[PDB]
Amino acid sequence: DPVDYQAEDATIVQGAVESNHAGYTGTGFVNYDNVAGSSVEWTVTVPSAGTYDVVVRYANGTTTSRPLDFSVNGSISASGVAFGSTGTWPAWTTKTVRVTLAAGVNKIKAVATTANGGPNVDKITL
Ligand SMILES: O=C(O)C1=C[C@H](O)[C@@H](O)[C@@H](O[C@@H]2[C@H](O)[C@@H](O)[C@H](O)O[C@@H]2C(=O)O)O1
Ligand SMILES: [Ca+2]
Ligand SMILES: [Ca+2]
Repeated sequence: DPVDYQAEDATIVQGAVESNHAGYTGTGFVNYDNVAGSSVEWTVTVPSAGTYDVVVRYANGTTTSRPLDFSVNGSISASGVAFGSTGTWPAWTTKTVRVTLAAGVNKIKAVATTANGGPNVDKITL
C-alpha cells in the first residue's frame, strides 16, 4: 500500500516546518523559503523497481505557479512541474508526479526553480 512520507520529517534545505494553516497531515508542513534552490528530500522505500505515482500534497495561496524539479539522487526525474494556485493556504490539493525508483530505499528531492520558492508541501505519498 502507498505510504505517507511527511515533508516535516524529510531533509529540508532553506525551509521551515510550520503549522499555522489548517488541514496539514502529520505534525505540520514545510514552508519552502521564497528563494530559488529551496528543497525537501524524502527517503522512501518501495517494494519493486519501476515508475511510481508520487502524490504531492501542497498549497499555494498566490496567483503565481511555483514550479519544482524532482530528482532521485542526482538524476532528473521531472523538470518544471508547476504548482498552481489553491486560492488560500489551508486549501491543500495534490498533484501526481511520475518518478522512477529502484527496489528498496530511494531519496526523492523536490527543489524550487524560481525566486518564489516552492509551494507549501504537506507530504508525498507513494
Ligand atoms: O510561501 C509563501 O509565500 C507563504 C507561506 C506561508 O504559509 C504564508 O502564510 C505566507 O507567509 C509569509 C512568509 O512566506 C513567511 O515566511 C512569514 O513567516 O509569514 C509571511 C506571512 O504573510 O505571514 O506566504
Ligand atoms: Ca514559502
Ligand atoms: Ca505534513
